[PDB]
Amino acid sequence: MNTLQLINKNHPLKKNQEPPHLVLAPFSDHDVYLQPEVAKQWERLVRATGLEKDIRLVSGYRTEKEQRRLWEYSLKENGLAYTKQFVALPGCSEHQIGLAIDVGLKKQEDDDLICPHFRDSAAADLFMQQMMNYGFILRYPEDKQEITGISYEPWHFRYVGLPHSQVITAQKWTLEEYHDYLAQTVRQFA
Amino acid sequence: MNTLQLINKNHPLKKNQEPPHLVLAPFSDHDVYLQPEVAKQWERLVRATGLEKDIRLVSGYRTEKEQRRLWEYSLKENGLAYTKQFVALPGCSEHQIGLAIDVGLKKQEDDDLICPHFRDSAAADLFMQQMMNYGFILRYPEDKQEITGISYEPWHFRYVGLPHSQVITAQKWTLEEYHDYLAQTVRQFA
Ligand SMILES: [Cl-]
Ligand SMILES: [Cl-]
Ligand SMILES: [Cl-]
Ligand SMILES: [Cl-]
Ligand SMILES: [Cl-]
Ligand SMILES: [Cl-]
Ligand SMILES: [Cu+2]
Ligand SMILES: [Cu+2]
Ligand SMILES: [Mg+2]
Repeated sequence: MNTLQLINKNHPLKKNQEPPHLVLAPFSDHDVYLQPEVAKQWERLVRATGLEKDIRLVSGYRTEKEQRRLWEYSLKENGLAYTKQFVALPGCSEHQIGLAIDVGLKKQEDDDLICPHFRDSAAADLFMQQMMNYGFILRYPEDKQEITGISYEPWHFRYVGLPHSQVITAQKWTLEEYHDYLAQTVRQFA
Repeated sequence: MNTLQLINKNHPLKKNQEPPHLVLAPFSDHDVYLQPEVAKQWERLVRATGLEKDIRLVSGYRTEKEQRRLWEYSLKENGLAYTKQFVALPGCSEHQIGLAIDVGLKKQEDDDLICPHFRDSAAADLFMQQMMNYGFILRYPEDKQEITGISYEPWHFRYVGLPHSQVITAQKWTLEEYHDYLAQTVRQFA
């Protein structure tokens, strides 16, 4: 239930953690599933930006087995080096808690894993202006690979909710940096 | 492993039946999973027809929960009448065995996600002329609603493999009629 939960290579998904409730998300060519609050905020964000005809939900919730099959597919498709840069290991993906979304342009053949498209597009620029106001952050920003362990991905967004998304974005932080900031702040009251 | 398995209202998926092996399917924005054999033939089909740019893979394998979320979304958004005609009940969908695909055109706006636009195109016409040569049948043909329990779905295709797909298509049969045909045929040898 913790919308701030940190999931990466060093902090894998809890095996004792209960699977989140999921609903079918709107504005998607495929059947994408997300947590209710995330799906609702995603819909509000699209309608508020007027991007119903320009952006689409490419990916959402993925099970550990689906994340594994994705990783294996990328391995044969793009190699080990590229896969490790853009695809998280099974159990270390925030897609597995239904808080992560992959966004792509409405017109497109290839997803940004193949031939990057979303970056610096008209739809992206307007999306980047309001996304933090609806609980979303850019999960893997540019020049942050050292901290996140993942290369720059302008199409991957993470729901953390308000006002966390506004705070993180304004400081140009990552979720890792946000947790370190929170950890340090708590120790001041100790 | 039984590509001819009949799944409908009258013949629900056994709850103790193990899920099929699954791989990520191409031409699906890295989001749709299918039976390995199905994904292979799906790839060979779209490659031979040269529709890589024209058509997309909307949906494939869906768990019972995912089928439920799909049903509940449709009911809330489109109403009961619409949902009955085009959405199979949870536990009675052939998407749950990874042999069913929902195909849509990359070439059109909007969603109509439950009934993807796949009819008025020349790409659709070409698809309908070669699909049976790669193991696929049109699962819910026109004027077959009384037999299938599902309205006309030009977007939904079922993998049965060769030569079953050719036999069924040539006779313009449904999977239900095919099973009745096999049943009557076997009893001639009794
Ligand atoms: Cl699964
Ligand atoms: Cl390699
Ligand atoms: Cl860390
Ligand atoms: Cl598997
Ligand atoms: Cl009909
Ligand atoms: Cl029957
Ligand atoms: Cu992602
Ligand atoms: Cu279907
Ligand atoms: Mg799934």
